[PDB]
Amino acid sequence: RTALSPGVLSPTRPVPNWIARPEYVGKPAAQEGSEPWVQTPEVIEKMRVAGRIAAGALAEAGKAVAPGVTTDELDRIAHEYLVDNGAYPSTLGYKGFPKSCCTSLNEVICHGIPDSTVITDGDIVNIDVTAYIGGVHGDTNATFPAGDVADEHRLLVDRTREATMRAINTVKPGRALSVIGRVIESYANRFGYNVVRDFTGHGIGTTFHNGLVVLHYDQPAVETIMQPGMTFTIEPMINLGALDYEIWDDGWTVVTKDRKWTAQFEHTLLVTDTGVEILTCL
Ligand code: MET
Ligand SMILES: [Co+2]
Ligand SMILES: [Co+2]
Ligand SMILES: [K+]
Repeated sequence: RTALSPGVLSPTRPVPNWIARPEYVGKPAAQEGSEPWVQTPEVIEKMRVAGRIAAGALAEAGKAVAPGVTTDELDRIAHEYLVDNGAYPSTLGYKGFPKSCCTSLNEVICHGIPDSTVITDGDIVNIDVTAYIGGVHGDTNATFPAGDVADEHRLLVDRTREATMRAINTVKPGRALSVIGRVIESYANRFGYNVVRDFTGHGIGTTFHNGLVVLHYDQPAVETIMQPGMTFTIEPMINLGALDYEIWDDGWTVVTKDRKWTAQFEHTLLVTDTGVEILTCL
């Protein structure tokens, strides 16, 4: 199947003027990066709502995944589910991003921009949706197969999902944050895959990327200890090929240099008093 090329971006989709926009919409940068990593009880409850709605949107767009569809259509669907439930699509107008979710087909590592690109039999596509409601964000993504996908790619998708769940299951207060990337990388190397290092998980709360960074590879130099109330994402990108990548001119779409396919899964997590809670579930 031919390497991907830019489709054509449809016009900015509108969102009900009554839905509160995050502060960064229409601005070159976002006011984020120094927020507390441990959330207040009020923010955690609100994040359960944001998480649930982003999870619903992801699942709706996922069902439209099929040979014949454009990535733009996936965006249309996710956007509509968000607005219908009173949430602003966090990516819309974030640092200039033009759409409501990221659609990353095949060799696109992440941040693909929904467009006219038509999905073909055999492709894989990650859909990443973020919801902003009640002043907080919920972030989640998954890779969906389109039509008859080759074994190599189905195995990649399933093993990336599994790596993600294994990392989530290690989350607990008192455990070193670095355990997450150690578990992910060890599992992916078991199958000869390479874990993307330049892109990471992140703390999230009243801000989209609040400054906390969660690495998906082995990096024991990090000393951060998980604490009850901390909220962050685990969102590993796992490559069949080399880690080398290119960023298109649109400034967002990241594509592997060797064009080999890559897969990603993401959830927003809460560190509870004794373990973990996945907030981005239906
Ligand atoms: C175009 S911004 C996309 C951000 C993505 N939802 C994340 O997990 O950080
Ligand atoms: Co995301
Ligand atoms: Co994220
Ligand atoms: K991909």
